[PDB]
Amino acid sequence: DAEFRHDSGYEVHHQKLVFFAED
Ligand SMILES: [Cu+2]
Repeated sequence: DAEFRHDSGYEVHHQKLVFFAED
């Protein structure tokens, strides 16, 4: 996501924590 821990570009692609991407 863009909010929980890192970055901006995606509601998925959660590379900082990898486990949740619930879109
Ligand atoms: Cu993310």
